[PDB]
Amino acid sequence: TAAIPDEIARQIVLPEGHKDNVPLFEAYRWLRENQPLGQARVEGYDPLWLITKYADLMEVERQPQIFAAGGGEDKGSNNPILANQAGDEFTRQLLGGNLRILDALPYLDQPEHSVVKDVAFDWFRPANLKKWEDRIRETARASIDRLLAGGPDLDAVQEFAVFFPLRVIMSLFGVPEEDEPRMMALTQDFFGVADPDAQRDDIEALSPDAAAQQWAATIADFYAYFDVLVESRRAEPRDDLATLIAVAKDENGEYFPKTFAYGWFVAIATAGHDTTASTLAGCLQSLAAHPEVLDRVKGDPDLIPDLVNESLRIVSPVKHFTRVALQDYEMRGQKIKAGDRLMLLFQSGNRDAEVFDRPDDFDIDRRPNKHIAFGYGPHMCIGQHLAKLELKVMLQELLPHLERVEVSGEPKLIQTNFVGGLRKLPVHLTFS
Ligand code: HEM
Ligand SMILES: Cc1ccc(Cl)cc1
Repeated sequence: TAAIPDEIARQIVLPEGHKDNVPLFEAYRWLRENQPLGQARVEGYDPLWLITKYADLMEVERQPQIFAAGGGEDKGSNNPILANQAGDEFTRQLLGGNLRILDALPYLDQPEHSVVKDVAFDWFRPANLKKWEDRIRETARASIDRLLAGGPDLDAVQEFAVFFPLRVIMSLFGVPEEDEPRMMALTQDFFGVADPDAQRDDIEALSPDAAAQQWAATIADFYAYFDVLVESRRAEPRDDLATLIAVAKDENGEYFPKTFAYGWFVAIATAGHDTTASTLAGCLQSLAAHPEVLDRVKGDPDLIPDLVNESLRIVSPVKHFTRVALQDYEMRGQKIKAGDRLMLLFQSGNRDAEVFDRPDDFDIDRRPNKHIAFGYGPHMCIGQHLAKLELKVMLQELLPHLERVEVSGEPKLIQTNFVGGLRKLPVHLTFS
């Protein structure tokens, strides 16, 4: 019944707790082993049930009529992306009483979620992505040509991994190549709201609501950019993903409001590349630690999808979304009360020893690989098949050219409790 101990709670709730993976994963492990379903009561945050167990993540996510993302019929009464209390107060001041700062899928509950998701559901199915595989492969091969030309010593993140997924999504999306640097900068602002090295110059960095102010400022910049793109594609439809979203109409023949397009565009322009970049960089870091795995996958390229799956499980770059209980609910001997918030810890589910043998080991021979890096339930990642295709294609093209990865300097993570992973991985590569 007791609250989670304060230092374990702070490790997971506070963005600074995520600066180093070792203490963070040890806190997730302490909970799974000693307090798998407890309430974190961190000063400055709402109380949060920390959902650390794989089975519990599925139990919550498969019951959206009980555990809402956006607050159910009181739309925007829950923030699906954990802000501190001061930050939610800033957003309620800006929006006028609620937290629905994007019309993107994470903010929506059924049935609205279902209607909006159906705009793009088919586009993102694996069979409908096959038509992009050759373009993706040409993009990978161009990126690998630049890697070979630049020599063996680089930051495998900022000087390699970041560019391929960004170019892929901007090409599919229809954003011109010259706009990639702006999209990259706004993505760093968006996922860096609590990172000391990613602060915007136009917000008060030290204010209690700084992250929320940065989130809002970044969204306003994306809206200004995507307003021009929506109007452009409505006036002159093209055969690109921007057009599918920009021209989408509801069951009465009316365009969805423009902010629904903007919400798709924010999600695709941020999570659509950053997560894949993180997983690719994390894969390279794991091949440096486990050179026998690199040798084995160069020996059998059909192991590449297994390597992608184990990279996704280990890196798990999307750390959480929040839910709110719409009714009291008993789980694992605990009484969740109506109105209580939950934090879904996908990275912790991915280390649950009840599901994975030697869960901290990098083991590509987990078949099936039961990871939950894409979440579960109706909100399960829409982009998962595009991410798996891009990582497969890049590894098919890159690994033949790599004999060895060495980490030659200190890795750096984004300091975030939300969408994290490496921002720097200094390497020495041995090529062929
Ligand atoms: C390695 C790559 C990725 C990982 C690990 C990842 C992970 C996730 C996770 C854990 C969620 C939350 C699921 C839940 O609430 O149960 C999610 C949601 C989402 N992701 Fe992905 N993602 C990746 C790639 C992508 C890509 C490539 C796109 C788009 C092109 C994308 C778009 C989205 C969107 C729109 C949502 C919200 C879905 C909803 O709330 O219904 N993601 N992702
Ligand atoms: C993973 C993720 C999906 C959608 C948004 Cl808006 C942000 C992050």
